[PDB]
Order: sequence, then structure tokens, then C-alpha cells
Amino acid sequence: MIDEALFDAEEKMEKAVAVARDDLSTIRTGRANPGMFSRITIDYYGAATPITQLASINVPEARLVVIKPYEANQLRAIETAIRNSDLGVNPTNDGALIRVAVPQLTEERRRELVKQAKHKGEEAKVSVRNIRRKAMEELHRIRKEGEAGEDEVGRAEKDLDKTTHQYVTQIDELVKHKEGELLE
Repeated sequence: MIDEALFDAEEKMEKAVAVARDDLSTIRTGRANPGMFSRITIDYYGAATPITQLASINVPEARLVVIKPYEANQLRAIETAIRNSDLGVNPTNDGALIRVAVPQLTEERRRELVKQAKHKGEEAKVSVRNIRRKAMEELHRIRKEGEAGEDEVGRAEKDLDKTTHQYVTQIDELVKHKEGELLE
């Protein structure tokens, strides 16, 4: 129904934007961040487990990451996964700490990661548009069933369109800023 349809769609778009932000932060960049390690997993006692759940990742310099595994006997498997990952990094360890030097990306790899950023932006925008479509269908159903006034539904429709544009723009900005980060 009118308010419920609209307020729900807005809330869902906001979280679709939050989701897009977290997704974008997983892209390998200069100026290391815990996020780019978040999709790396190890077999943790029979279950694929994100390395970020098993260690404290620190960034004490733009190109130096220091990972402390919560369980010392997991260090090796963690280091291996990091080395096997597509991050293009070569870990070392001092028995207790994994040290990860972050190389400057190749021009080739930048273009690739830029492509990825744009793809994730596209996925998020399709989500936003589907959220809009569902709420717009409800507004249509409300109008034809005479459940609300015609002017009412028309105003809800432009508000809905406005809100959708706003969140699609936010996603484009997130991708835009990711790219700027990748080309730096």
C-alpha cells in the first residue's frame, strides 16, 4: 500500500547501496584495506572461512599489510590462501605475523579492476531498479483497484522515481570514486 510500498522501497534501496559499497571495497587497490582480503578463505576445520574472521588485518603503511592470525597454527594456511589469491602479492612471515607488501598495480590490472568496479555498480543498479519496479507495480495495483486517489498515486510515483534516481546516482558515485582510487 502507498506509504508502505514507498518507505519499504527506500529502505531496500539504501541497503542495496550499503551492499554496493561493501562489494566495491573488496576490489584490490593501492592503499591496502582489510576489505580486499575479505573474499580470501581457508578450510577452517572443514568449512570455507573468510580469512578476515580468523585474523586482525592492519595497514601501518600504504603498501604494507600486517596480518595476525588468532590461532598461530592457522598462519600457514592463511598465508597460502593470500599467496594463491588474485591479489598479486607475495606474503612473508616472522613465525607469528604475516607481512604483506602491496605492489603498484600494472596498467593492465588497473583496466581489469576498473572493469570489475563498473560491473559491481551495474549489478547494484539493477537491484535498485528491481526494488523500484516492485513498488511501482504496487502503486499501479493501488490505482486500478481504486484504493487511493489518482493525484495521490501520481505524486507517489514521482517521489518513487526521484528516490530511485538518487540511489542509482549514489552507486555511480561509489564506482566513480573506486575508479579514481584504482587510477591513482
